[PDB]
Amino acid sequence: SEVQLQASGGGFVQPGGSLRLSCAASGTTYGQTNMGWFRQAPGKEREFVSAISGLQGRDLYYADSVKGRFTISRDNSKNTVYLQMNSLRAEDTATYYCAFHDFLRMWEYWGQGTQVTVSS
Amino acid sequence: EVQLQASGGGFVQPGGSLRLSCAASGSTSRQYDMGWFRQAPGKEREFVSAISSNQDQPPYYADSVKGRFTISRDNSKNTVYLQMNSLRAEDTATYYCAFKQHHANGAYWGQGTQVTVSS
Ligand SMILES: C=C(C)[C@@H]1CCC(C)=C[C@H]1c1c(O)cc(CCCCC)cc1O
Repeated sequence: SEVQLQASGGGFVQPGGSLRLSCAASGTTYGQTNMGWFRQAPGKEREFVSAISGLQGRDLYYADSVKGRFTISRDNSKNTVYLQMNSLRAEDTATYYCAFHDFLRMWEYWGQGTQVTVSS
Repeated sequence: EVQLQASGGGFVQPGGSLRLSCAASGSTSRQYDMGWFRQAPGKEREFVSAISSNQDQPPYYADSVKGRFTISRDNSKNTVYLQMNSLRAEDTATYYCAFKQHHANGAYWGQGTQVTVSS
């Protein structure tokens, strides 16, 4: 019928801090594993942070602004994907949303947004 | 309601080039993604490329087309272009344009365009 995304993570850190987000897809996913995160910074257009597809992590995508600092990964034991956010910067402050890209339904499911605040 | 109109596509010899275009009209906000999917016989819709109205955002290419396809936007016209170079027989498929505002969960699905590369 519908997909459900259970997200975890978020917090308040200082510049250079580190946080991990997680997202677990369930429901009638039909085995699709097209996952990612987008963020919504105050006053900006949404920015798709990272995407991954397949059990083997093809079509790996990172926004330029997070390359080298963010890593998306899967642990297939859980159908859980993770976003490791290292060396966080002030401009990373945003609401972060896990996304599930449904290419049967042509539908982007969103997790519950989670605030990440990076400030001195 | 959003409506999509595609153009381009057809038959090419291997190593040849094609240009697809897709123009979104209507309720399209200014904040949206557009891109291309392709579907070969007996296969699912496969992601090809996408581009955002956010120009801090670099375009996204599937591994299977990186280096050969180039997506670009005419914000003027709410129209995106896919420059498909060095086409191989494996690129043969119905290619579909797709559109999704940034605020929406449901994408709009465009009308398919045959791309056949052969011999
Ligand atoms: C309209 C496109 C391309 C599709 C349509 C179908 C679905 C389920 C989602 C859309 C989509 C994005 O909306 C955004 C991305 C990632 C970022 C792209 C550009 C940086 C992938 C992505 O499949």
